[PDB]
Amino acid sequence: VLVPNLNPTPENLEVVGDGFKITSSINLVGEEEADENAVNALREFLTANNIEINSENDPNSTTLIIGEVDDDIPELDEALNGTTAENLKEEGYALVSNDGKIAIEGKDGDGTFYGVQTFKQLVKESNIPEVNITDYPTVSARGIVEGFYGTPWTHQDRLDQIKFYGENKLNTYIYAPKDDPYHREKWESEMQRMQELINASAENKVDFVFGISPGIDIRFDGDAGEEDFNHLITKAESLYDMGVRSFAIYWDDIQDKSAAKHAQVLNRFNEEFVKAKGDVKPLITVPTEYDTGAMVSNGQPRAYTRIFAETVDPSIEVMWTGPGVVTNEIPLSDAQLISGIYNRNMAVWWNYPVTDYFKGKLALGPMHGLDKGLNQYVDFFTVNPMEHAELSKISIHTAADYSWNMDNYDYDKAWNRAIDMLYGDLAEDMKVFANHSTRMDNKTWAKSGREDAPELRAKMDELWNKLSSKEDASALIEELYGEFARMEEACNNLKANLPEVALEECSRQLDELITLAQGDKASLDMIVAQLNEDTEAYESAKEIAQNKLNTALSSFAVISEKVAQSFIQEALSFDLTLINPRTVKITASSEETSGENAPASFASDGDMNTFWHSKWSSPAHEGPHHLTLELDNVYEINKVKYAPRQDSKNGRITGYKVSVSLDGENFTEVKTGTLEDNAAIKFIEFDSVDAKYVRLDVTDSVSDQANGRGKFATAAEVNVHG
Ligand SMILES: [Ca+2]
Ligand SMILES: [Ca+2]
Ligand SMILES: [Ca+2]
Repeated sequence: VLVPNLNPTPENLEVVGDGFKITSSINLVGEEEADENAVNALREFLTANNIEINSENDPNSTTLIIGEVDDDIPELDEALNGTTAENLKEEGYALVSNDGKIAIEGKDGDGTFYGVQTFKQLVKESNIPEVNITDYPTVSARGIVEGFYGTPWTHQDRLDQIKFYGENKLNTYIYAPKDDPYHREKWESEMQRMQELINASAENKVDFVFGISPGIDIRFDGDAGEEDFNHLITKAESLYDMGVRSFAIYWDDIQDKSAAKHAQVLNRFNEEFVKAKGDVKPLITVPTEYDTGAMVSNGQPRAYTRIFAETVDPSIEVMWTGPGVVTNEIPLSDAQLISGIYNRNMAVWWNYPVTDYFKGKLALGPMHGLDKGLNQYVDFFTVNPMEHAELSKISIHTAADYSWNMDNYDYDKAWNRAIDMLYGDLAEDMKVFANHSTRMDNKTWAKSGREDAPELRAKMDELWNKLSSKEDASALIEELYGEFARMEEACNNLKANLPEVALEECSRQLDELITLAQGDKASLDMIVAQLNEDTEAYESAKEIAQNKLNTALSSFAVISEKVAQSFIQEALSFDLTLINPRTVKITASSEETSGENAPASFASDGDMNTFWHSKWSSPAHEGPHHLTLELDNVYEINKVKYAPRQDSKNGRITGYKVSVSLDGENFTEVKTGTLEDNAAIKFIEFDSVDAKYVRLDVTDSVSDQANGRGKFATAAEVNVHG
């Protein structure tokens, strides 16, 4: 048997044997001395997979040994054979399965728990492979930061997430926001709701962090003043009695922008609580300026960050989002900049998959853009999730592999492992849907994540290239039709089979991708209709394709803007029939550069605003004027579009003489005529004919220059069609 899909990926793993089958009843060794929470997770796993534990010793059955380095078990070390956990760092484990004996050794209590979750992933229908493993995390504090606007998570969503973190090896969870009666507002009747969260966090080796956001109405001056300050600590002390070992004070929105007053609250709280108890974990906080753009300028730091960094105690943890609030990448250079200001290892608030800024689109991509050496300056990782809790698991899954094993991380593969595991048989169909909903961008200040459906985008671009170059795309068109049908097939089967927990969060988004897919089908119909010269079917398909986009742009759900949605819009703006540049080598009789930058290049530029002008500066070239367009390859053409200078009358072509050629030296003729004097774009139409050089000899032009008739020649755009 082979190694199943693991998460996170262990540091060291090697296939020593083939594999063995697990017996229906086994015997466990080392329950009493081992971690209590680590065995509880293992005991129920055996119950769920129909496995029982023997009361007395049995040589016929398989033996599962578990414990710590602290514990002195002669059975465990013998089953290890040259393998130890003492050489590993905190929260590390060492798993070894060989010849009906599975030994697991952790460094401490936390480490042994993560050894149990690897055993659960290796076992597939009671068939565990034979491999030796030595493993340890790259980041110490890995987890989630619940801080999204809108409707908060429910209690059953939270409890489900706690268990999900432990199995995928994550040890942090921050409460807040949002509008709890106690956190911001008024910071027995609601004791249980918070109590159940802490007890479950202890069972899954996760440090429960309590958040506080008093910024909007906190006071610094006065008695009270001290009274508010005294009334800070007691709020936390109640939770310390409930079992909370981590606390935090947030400044994410404050307005009252005084770093000396914010640090005063943090620093004295660091003395009167976390060091005063001896129980407590280090203090966590978020300054008012958290993004590098708002933090530094430009850069050495702004007025706020200078005072804040130089006041706050080095022991305190500080969170920052990156180059931006919702930014694409976090390069190591940015990490060096922020960490240099604070002179400590910073904590990260990664805003993905959080969709509180762009609620329409879902975020189902991996950890994209983060530098692989981020563990150097950062030893505290947290992500901001979506308000949709079930689907937030896919990105969090990728967060586990990044934070734990950073140097070997691969975002594309870790993404595929997230969907394969969380869905099972229904993974491949979900992959197609999630593939289109990864790139977050509100077309302004927020953008992050992996690009949507790139493979499909390259092919879409490949279609417009081969359409605008005479080339036959029958093979590519056939594949596209199938690709858009695969989208509609996957989205429907998902709708017929998803657990509501998931279905209710993405029901509108499944209907959206289908509407786009159908539009993409209707888009190819137009392209086929243009190649077959079936204008009736073209307009009929155009009727459908336009409606799908209109219903898509009206519908609340948003998905695959760049790829699936934009493909419909491109098929509507495609002429073509143009070819179209650009492409190639426009040349002219005379051009202006000295007086104004308007050379012959701007004649076939594509930009409607830019124009070409004949040489009017002294010594001026007063015609006869002519444009000569070089074609990329020979093309059949039956229409020459002329867009005259819009802003000015100077040099409008009111008389032309178009010629064609295949060598560039010997031109012929195709049409001679005049054009009505105005700013309207003229279409010169003649019979289809192959050509590699398109000439436009000007026989008449006008201008507002007294006796400037025929002295000048200006063209905003000149290009051929066929
Ligand atoms: Ca112990
Ligand atoms: Ca939409
Ligand atoms: Ca132009």
